[PDB]
Order: sequence, then structure tokens, then C-alpha cells
Amino acid sequence: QGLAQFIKVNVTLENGEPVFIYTDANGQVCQGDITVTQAGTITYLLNDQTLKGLKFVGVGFVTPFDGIIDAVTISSDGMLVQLVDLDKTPGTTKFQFVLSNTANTLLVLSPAPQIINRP
Amino acid sequence: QGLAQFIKVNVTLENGEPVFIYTDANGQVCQGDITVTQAGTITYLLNDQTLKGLKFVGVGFVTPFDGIIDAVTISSDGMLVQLVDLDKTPGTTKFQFVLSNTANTLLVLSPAPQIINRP
Amino acid sequence: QGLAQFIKVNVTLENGEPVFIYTDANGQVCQGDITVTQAGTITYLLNDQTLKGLKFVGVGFVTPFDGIIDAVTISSDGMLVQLVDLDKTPGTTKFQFVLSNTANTLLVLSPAPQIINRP
Amino acid sequence: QGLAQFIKVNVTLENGEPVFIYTDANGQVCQGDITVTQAGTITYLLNDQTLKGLKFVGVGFVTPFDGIIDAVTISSDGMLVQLVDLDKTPGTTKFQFVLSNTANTLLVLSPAPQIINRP
Amino acid sequence: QGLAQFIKVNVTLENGEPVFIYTDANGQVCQGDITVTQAGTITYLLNDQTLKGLKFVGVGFVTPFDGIIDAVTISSDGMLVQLVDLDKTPGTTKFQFVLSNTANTLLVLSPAPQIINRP
Amino acid sequence: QGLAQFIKVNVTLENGEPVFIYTDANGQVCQGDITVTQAGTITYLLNDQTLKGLKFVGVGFVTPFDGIIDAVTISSDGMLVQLVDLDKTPGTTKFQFVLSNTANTLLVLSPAPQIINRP
Ligand SMILES: [Mg+2]
Ligand SMILES: [Mg+2]
Ligand SMILES: [Mg+2]
Ligand SMILES: [Mg+2]
Ligand SMILES: [Mg+2]
Ligand SMILES: [Mg+2]
Repeated sequence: QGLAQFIKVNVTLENGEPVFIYTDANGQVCQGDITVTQAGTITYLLNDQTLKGLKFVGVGFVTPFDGIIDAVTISSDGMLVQLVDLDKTPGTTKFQFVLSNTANTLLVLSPAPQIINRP
Repeated sequence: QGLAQFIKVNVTLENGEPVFIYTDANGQVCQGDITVTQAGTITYLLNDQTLKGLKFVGVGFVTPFDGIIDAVTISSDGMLVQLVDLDKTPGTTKFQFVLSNTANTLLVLSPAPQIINRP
Repeated sequence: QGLAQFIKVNVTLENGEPVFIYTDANGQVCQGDITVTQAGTITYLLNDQTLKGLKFVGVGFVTPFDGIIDAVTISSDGMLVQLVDLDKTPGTTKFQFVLSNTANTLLVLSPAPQIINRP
Repeated sequence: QGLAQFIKVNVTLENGEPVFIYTDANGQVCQGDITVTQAGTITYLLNDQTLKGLKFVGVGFVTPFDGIIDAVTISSDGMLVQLVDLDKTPGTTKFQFVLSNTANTLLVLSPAPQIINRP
Repeated sequence: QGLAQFIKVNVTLENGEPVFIYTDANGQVCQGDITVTQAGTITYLLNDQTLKGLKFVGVGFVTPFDGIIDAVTISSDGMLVQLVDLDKTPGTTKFQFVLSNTANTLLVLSPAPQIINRP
Repeated sequence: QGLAQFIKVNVTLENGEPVFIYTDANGQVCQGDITVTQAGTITYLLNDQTLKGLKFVGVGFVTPFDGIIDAVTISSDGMLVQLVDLDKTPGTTKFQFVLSNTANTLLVLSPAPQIINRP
């Protein structure tokens, strides 16, 4: 077993464009990098306040073969994505959320890469 | 946050037909019902030893609106499915795994419904 | 050639949960097992009265390699599924309908397995 | 109920390009138009001998709202497609098979439209 | 590099059935065959005025291995399809648009094959 | 009409991880930003030399509603993606390629955002 973490992915529009605000369980804006020690899951819940019909389509990595995150799971409605760590690979990785929208056929990327860390 | 549980779903064939054997972290065959207390995730990992190209396609419920499990997530390769409990609804639910195979176009169901419990 | 049978799959909600009522051509509630003699097709038509956006996603079997039903076909809108018997394999099989819904990401299973028989 | 008809769709290549040969149950090459009297199903089974990885993706009509065929169902492996007549609409319609292939991203169309007739 | 051509695919209904009207940049109805000299792209934009929820699903060819068009690309919303010529294969090919609709599960085919020519 | 540009997206692995090398028609490594003046298409062709089964799944933007690129089209095999400019919106946008792979369920992102410019 391990730890199940939950983060909410709030998306609003400012000047026509997406803004991503991450909140934890206690409705605090999330500060800094995710440090993982146990194996486990990080579940991201989409709160789309854009009116652009956003859905998760996956989570993107520049270094996808680094083994830090072992798998990604996604719900059929695109409202949840999970990062899965099965084997506790040490190191650091960075990722961006990838979303579809209903206004156009471009995919949407979260701008600031999220960092996950295992000491 | 909550608890991340991991169960392996071993599938073999006996007399031409699937047999599902569930194992926990310590490689023990799983005994009894899953009792949940915290919110969290249960991750199921497919170990297909059938040669029939099995993939998870989802998790089926006879009472899908009971709120016990709030969501299901699935990996793109059909090797992982997760049950997600966000809001800790009390009660009991039963489910079966639903899989595709490459030998024919029938879906595969796990026979013995798995039971999840919150006191 | 063979026989084309048609059954309607009425789904309503009772106490928040699905109830499946099968009707034949003459609007009679269906009684007993389907006995097949010729090759052919059984077409199931979804009449979703749940307001939960149900769609067929396939038909599930605990013994999918038994050869009784040889294939399943599905319409693009999930309103029809067909069981196909090409080679008249003798014996008995049991199955459940598997449906998606728009309220949540859990799959829906029909509870009472339908039985198909060839003497 | 009605009649379940089965036709095999043999595809070979001649001078690099697809040739469609239809055969009935008795392995006779199919002659003329399909005349339907009862409601029912026509099941088409793909026998791809092209080495181009052909799969049915649907059945195309120039007059899709004519009501002659009421629905199309397709198997998950693209090896079967069925035309469904639920309500016995009188008249004549024409259609072509639409297939994907693994050599390129163009869809494949059967050349000679198949005609279905109800007097 | 090459030439990017754009054609609009207007679809209306007459007597219940689709009518395809092609217009060029200057809103002229398109006359004759497309003669290509350079490599390049032909982009088709769907203007669906049918109320039948039409979407491109691909472009169909009776002679898909002729090499005249090398690839087809499609937008996620089915509003654009492109024919791609990478290697300037000489000759002539014919094609039809293949569309889904939301009224029924039959695919829709454009009737008059469009001809593309390279001298 | 407009200009059809073609760029090849070569992907290799260095130290286990993807490296993206862009080449133009004349097999030159691509230098600087794409400056567009006419409407048109930019076609990207995937040359995957990673052995990780890469496929395009789309093109991601941090500012997807900026109108610089109006649409994205993708081939069914994920070997081609196209950026489409229909209405010549002035300004600058940045994007990354988003790819699936067959080794794991993480999406792959190209690291250095590509810049497109209209003066
Ligand atoms: Mg790892
Ligand atoms: Mg709940
Ligand atoms: Mg059989
Ligand atoms: Mg009819
Ligand atoms: Mg060519
Ligand atoms: Mg624009």
C-alpha cells in the first residue's frame, strides 16, 4: 500500500486564456513541489470554470522513460487523471497536463511544469 | 489524502476459460472483502497469463449510483484500473472487472463479484 | 441463413438504481431462457428511461471462449447490440449487458445473467 | 422476429488494388440485388486476403435518411458489420462498405454499390 | 513546400437527403477536377446545414493504393479533413467523403466522386 | 489558397530519453521560428527512431485561444499532424508536440516549444 493524494485542478480564463490554480484538500493553493516517500497515487480532479469544455486527455512528460511516475490512468469523462508510482524510483520529474477543449481542436497544456520528487 | 491499495489481477486459463486470482503486495492470495475507512484509491494491476490479449475496459456495477465508489480511472494500455473514493459514502457495493480480448469480440467478466465495504 | 430475433432492453430506475425489463416483439415481458436451434442473430434494442445517458458498450461473459456466441456487434450510438451465432455450437452460456452512463464513470451491469441454450 | 442472412466479403488485390467478391452460405458468388420481405439482419463477414490489414469501419449510403436500413452494427475487431431492418420500410437503397487499412490512412470503399430492395 | 488549397463542403438537405455543394475561396461553386502540379495539401472544411450532426470520419477511395494521395488527416471535431500529397505521384484518383451523423448509425457518402489529377 | 510547408520530426533516444530534431525539405536541421505570411498548412511528419512506438496525439498550446493556429488535423496512424491557419491572425504562439508511446502510458512532450509568427 501507499499514500493517496488528491489535488484539484481549477481552470479559469484570464484575458481569454487558461489559468491553472491547484488546491489541496483544505482548499489551500498548492505551494512548491510534491515530495513522495511511499508508493502510491496522486489523483488530479478537474474543476473547469472556463466554459471551453476542457477534458483531461493525459499527462505529458519531456522525460517519459525516467521511471519516476510509472503509469497514468484517466477517467472516461476526462474529469480525473492519476499518476501512479508502483516501484518508488528515486529522482525528480516534471510534467504538464494535456487537455482537449470544445471550442477548437488544439490541445491545451498547463504552463508551469509540476515537479515530483523522491529523495 | 487517504490510503493507496494495490491488488494484482492474475488471469490464467483452466479448461479454456478465465480464472481470476487476486494477490496483494506480499503475494498472498486475497481473502475476504475490502473494508475501507479512509478515502483513497484501489489500484488493480492486470497480469494476463491467458495468451488471449486481455485488457481492462472498466469496472461494472449492478448498483452504479450507490456512491460507494465515486469514479473509475483506466490506463491507456488497459493494464491498470483504479477505483476512486472521494467522499467516503457508507455502505457496501459489489463489482466485476470487464475486459476485452483479442481472440473474439465478446467482453470478459470476472465471475465472483468483489465486495467493498465502509462501516 | 437463420433466424433474426429482436428483444427490447427497457431500463428504468427504482430507488436510484437500474432495473432491466426485457420485452419481445409482442410487448410481452420475456420469460425463461433463449433456446436457439438455427444459426442467426439476437438483436437487443436499448430503451433507456433512466435519464442517466445509458449506452451499450458490449456484452460480457464469464466463459467467453465457450463458442456458444461467436461474436458481438454494436451500433455507433450504443443503442443496439447483437449476439451472432455463426457455427451453431451446442451448449449453454450466460451473459450480462455492459453499459456506460453519463452520470459517472462506473460501468453498469445487468444483474440477472441471460441464458442462451442450444440442445 | 425475421430472417438472418449471412454474406462473406472476400477482398483480394489485383494490380495492387482491392477486389470485392461476395459469397453466400453455399460458397456461391452472389448474384443480383438483395430482396428483403421480412424484418431482419444481414451480416457481412470480412475475409481479408489483401495483406493490407483491412477492417470494416461502417457502411456508407448516399441516401442515409431513406429508412430502408435502420441501423448498422459493427464488431470491435472490424471483421463483422450488420445491416438492421427494424420497421420494413418499402423501397430500394444502395450502399458501399467503408474499411480502414494498415498500409495508409486512406479509407477503402467497395466500388459497386450493393442494392437492397423491399417491394 | 507546396500549395495549400481550401475548399468548403456545404451540405444541405433536399427531399430529406444530403446535397453536397463545394465552394472555393471566392465563394464560387467549384467547377471540374482538381489538377495538382506541386506537392501540398487540400483542406476541406465542413459546413453542415443539415441539422443531422454530420462529421467527417475520413475520405474513401476505390483505389486506395494508387499513391496519388499519400495520406488523410482529420480534425478531432470532424470539421476538417485534408488530403496530403508528399511525393507527387502522377495520375488520377477519385474519392468520396465519408461522414457520421447523429440521426442514425449509417455512414454518409458524398455521391459524385471528386477527381484529383496530376499530368 | 496558401503555402503548404513540410517539416520532419525526427525522434531518437539519448540516455534513454527522447530527442527531437526537425528537418526541412532539403534535410537541413531547422533554424529559428516559423514566420507565416499567407494562410496555409504546416505538415509535420513523424520519423520515430526510438523503438518506443511513438504516435502523434495532437499539438499542445499554453494559449490555445489566441487564434494564431486555427485548427489541428491528425492522421489515423499518428504519423502526421498539421497546423491549419485559415484566417491569418497576427501575432505569435508557441506549441509542443504531444505523443503516445507503447512502452508506458505517459504522454511524451517535445521540450523546446516551437514558435510560429505572423508580423
Ligand atoms: Mg518507477
Ligand atoms: Mg461516494
Ligand atoms: Mg460457436
Ligand atoms: Mg426502415
Ligand atoms: Mg504519392
Ligand atoms: Mg486565426
